[PDB]
Amino acid sequence: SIPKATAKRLSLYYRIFKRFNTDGIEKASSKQIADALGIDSATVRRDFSYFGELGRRGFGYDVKKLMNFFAEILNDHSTTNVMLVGCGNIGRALLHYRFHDRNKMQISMAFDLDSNDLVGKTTEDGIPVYGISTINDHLSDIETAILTVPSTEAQEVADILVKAGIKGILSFSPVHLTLPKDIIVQYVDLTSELQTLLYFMNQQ
Amino acid sequence: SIPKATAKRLSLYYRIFKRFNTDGIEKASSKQIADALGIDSATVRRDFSYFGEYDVKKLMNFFAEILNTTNVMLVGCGNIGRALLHYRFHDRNKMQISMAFDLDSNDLVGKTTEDGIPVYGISTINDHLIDSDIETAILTVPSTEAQEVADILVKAGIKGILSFSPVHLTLPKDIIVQYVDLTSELQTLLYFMNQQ
Ligand SMILES: NC(=O)c1ccc[n+]([C@@H]2O[C@H](COP(=O)([O-])OP(=O)(O)OC[C@H]3O[C@@H](n4cnc5c(N)ncnc54)[C@H](O)[C@@H]3O)[C@@H](O)[C@H]2O)c1
Repeated sequence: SIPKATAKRLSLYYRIFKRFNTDGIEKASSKQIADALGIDSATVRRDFSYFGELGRRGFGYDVKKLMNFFAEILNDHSTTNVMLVGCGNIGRALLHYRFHDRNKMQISMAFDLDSNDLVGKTTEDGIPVYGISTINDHLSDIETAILTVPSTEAQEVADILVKAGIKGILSFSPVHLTLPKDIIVQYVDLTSELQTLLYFMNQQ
Repeated sequence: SIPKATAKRLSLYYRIFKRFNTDGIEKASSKQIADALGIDSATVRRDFSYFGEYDVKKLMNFFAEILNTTNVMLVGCGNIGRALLHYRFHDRNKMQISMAFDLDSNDLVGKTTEDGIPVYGISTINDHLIDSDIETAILTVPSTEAQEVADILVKAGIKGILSFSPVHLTLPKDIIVQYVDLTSELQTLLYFMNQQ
């Protein structure tokens, strides 16, 4: 039963193991993993204690097998249909992207405000685009949403989606949402990421 | 003297105290904050030890103070890249993309975006940098090119890279790299939903 903070690191560990794997490294020390990741080697070690037999020795981690252990935790769900809400910019890009088959996830419908051009039309990639008005009637097994609408619509729209039965939200809107307890929300705030980057550069 | 892990959370606290200060809220709890971010209520308390002091207007100033004239370079004008060239980063815009780069052979090179962002050929990055305040790069090239282009950025004197490729960049220890990896961000959402 992995701890939350450990789980947030899964995809970081996948990334670093992939690259070791690409470079021909069979075996890695927790020190090497820490140094590449820029975290405390003792954190690598408490994390890896949760990753079964492959991680239970503080050293000589098998790079091929753990790379795969990580990919397979992160793909351990059935095929998930996802809706996109906000076919603006950053949404325009996600709207066209087709996730690798292994990921067992796809954007199967898109939404924008009814004055938008794309409503009614359909993408050359295959995805129909409906008005945020048609949201409630247009649900289905979809539980998961990507949200890319402007700061000022964010909360309003998430509330529509939550009321419509959405349990998970990947939000790009740079505003903090307040939603029922049981609703999962994961944020990618671009401005906050640049601010963090810029703060570490300014530590010199 | 902030620890690395408290520092990662700084810009997350700023966005919450902005939100309280619009709702008109005067003070907030280690409780309220931990809830908002889905981190231990404790872990907040210990972060906040390093802030000397919870009044919202004051702390929203402390985080604005600590986080705040920044021009950014964008490298790789494809799907994502062209999306970010139209993306606004700030209210009173403290953060901007001033120029962009793609392969010299790309149709977009030698053009200026509708918002006045010039686009140059990657071969010229040294010229355009030996004069500029630019220390920061957003990297939006195919995964297969990300390392190699990151090596060119660092050579040209870039100190920070926000990368959108899901590929680990091995760069000198002084370079700060931050990842926005959209596929794995969605998998991570998926992971938490299937736990809860
Ligand atoms: N499109 C999405 O919704 C999305 C989703 C998940 C991951 N990503 C990742 O983000 C990255 C960007 O993705 P994308 O789909 O926009 O890529 P893309 O192929 O559409 O665009 C890449 C751009 O890089 C330019 N380029 C190639 N080599 C260069 C170099 N040497 N110097 C300067 N420019 C160069 C190309 O001409 C092109 O304009 C990729 O790693 C991709 O896997 C994107």
